[PDB]
Amino acid sequence: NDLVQLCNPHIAAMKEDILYHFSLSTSTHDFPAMFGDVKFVCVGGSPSRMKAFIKYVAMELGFAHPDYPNICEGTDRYAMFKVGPVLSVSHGMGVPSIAIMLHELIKLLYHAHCSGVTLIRIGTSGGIGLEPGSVVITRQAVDPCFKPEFEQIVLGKREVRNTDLDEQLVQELARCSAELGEFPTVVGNTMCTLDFYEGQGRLDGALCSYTEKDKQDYLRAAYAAGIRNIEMEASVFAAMCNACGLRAAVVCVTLLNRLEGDQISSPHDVLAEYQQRPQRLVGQFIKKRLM
Amino acid sequence: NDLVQLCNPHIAAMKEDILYHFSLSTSTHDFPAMFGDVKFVCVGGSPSRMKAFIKYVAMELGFAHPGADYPNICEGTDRYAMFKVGPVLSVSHGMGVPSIAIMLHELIKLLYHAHCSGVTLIRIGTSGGIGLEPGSVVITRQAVDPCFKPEFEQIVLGKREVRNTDLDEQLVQELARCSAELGEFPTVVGNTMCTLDFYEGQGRLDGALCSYTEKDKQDYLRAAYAAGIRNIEMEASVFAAMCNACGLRAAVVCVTLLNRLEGDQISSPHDVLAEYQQRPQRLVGQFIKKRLM
Repeated sequence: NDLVQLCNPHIAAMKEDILYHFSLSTSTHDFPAMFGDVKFVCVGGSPSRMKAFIKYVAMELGFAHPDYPNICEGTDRYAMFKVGPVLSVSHGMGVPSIAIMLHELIKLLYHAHCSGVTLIRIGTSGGIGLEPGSVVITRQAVDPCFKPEFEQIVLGKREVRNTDLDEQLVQELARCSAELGEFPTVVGNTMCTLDFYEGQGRLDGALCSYTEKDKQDYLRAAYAAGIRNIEMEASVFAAMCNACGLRAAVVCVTLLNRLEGDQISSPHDVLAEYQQRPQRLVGQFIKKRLM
Repeated sequence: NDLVQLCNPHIAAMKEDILYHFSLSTSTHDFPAMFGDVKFVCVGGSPSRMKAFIKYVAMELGFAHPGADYPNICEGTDRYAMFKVGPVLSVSHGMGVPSIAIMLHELIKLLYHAHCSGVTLIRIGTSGGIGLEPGSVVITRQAVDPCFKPEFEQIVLGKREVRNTDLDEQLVQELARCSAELGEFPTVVGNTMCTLDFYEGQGRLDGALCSYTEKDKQDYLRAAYAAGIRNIEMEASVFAAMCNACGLRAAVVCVTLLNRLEGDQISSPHDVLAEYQQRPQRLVGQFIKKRLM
């Protein structure tokens, strides 16, 4: 139940902190009033996924009523929705987009004096050695060399941050999923890549110097190292939350088993079912925490 | 007038090639018919920047008719929008290396399937300037990493690979000559620093995490300037790397919105910024206009 803190002393010295991509500012908005009661922050790539998540949990939590306005301006690159102690924010695609969102979200939570906060990324992913539809709760977000580190250059120098997710939080999410009994859920590592076509070893980019055999040997090697899925935003998320001492999780459903090739052969109705599994799990986590 | 080629033997061997993010397919769309005559490919961050571009060039090339519209040709994720008038194709790539890399893979395949030849690729955008008056345009000689090296590093199969990020030298000179012809705004050729990350990657002081000071930042930016860098943005490196890999002639033309050094405040009024926004578009349109003369 600790207050959210920053790793940037400059913020406290600023007369006004503008959150450029949310169209929010400390001089135009009252952060404690707007967000002080936030305890749960769920993030994911698309505005439509995150609006559906907020409607879903509104219903599940008994806040629903027979609406959910974007807190950001329609013109902003991120969307944001709130019901009760739950905040939902989209982060767009790729490491650079999520990082910007996270910088501004973390400052928001700080300005609002939030406490005892939990952050969880939900989304889809390519599985390795699991049946399609399996949910992975990420233990470590790992780089394409299987290391639990995320690197960035600050002023021309490399800085490396650990990408472990919160350990007690992964166990709790595992117990939550057991309680549901609706779909397979495993604890595994998640490989996060900067590039989709060559970075995930696909064979259908404009540039490919390797073969299906090469790709397999790499995927099998990843599996042997504890990796069960692949996506493109987990590493920064884990690294930044770790830096700021925030309790964070990643919960992604697999859409295919890449060991069987890159074809997504599940029928539309099945996929629509798979897509909502991260959201069901997170809603049960939130439900249980509130009870 | 060479045919656009791929560096992936798998594509030709496919019965069907789906561009997943554009939501376009060789089996559902007639690529040659749609794009076969494209000679100029301009790319940039947002659909709005790229729609304004296609409108501008349609008018300059004489294609414009009141009041028809240039509809979006992409059918997939809204990050990527696509407009086409005559030999000019305009495509948005979204923000950051991962988003633009995806676009470039699918766009290069598109040009291949359409059997385009003699193509020129040019990225337009805004950027942070170093040592230049706001509103200056920088034609990028080399895209350069945060250590000032003309390299783009990518991980393949767990293996680090490095690719050169020089842009086409005769192209930068032609663009420089085109800008002198306009006589509208200051244009310099220099290097462009591409950063993966915004808040820490560009050494800003206003993120959630910052270990350095304004003195540290300014010393870094002065070093960048000494190394030939005049602007900073977030996509130039992969663009140059991927074009070089497929042997495509490419350029990057960005306007600066501020002189960084002076700090990170953007002091230009709204009116002035709106004008700065159009500068890359104007230079590129004049370039295409002259090429087609």
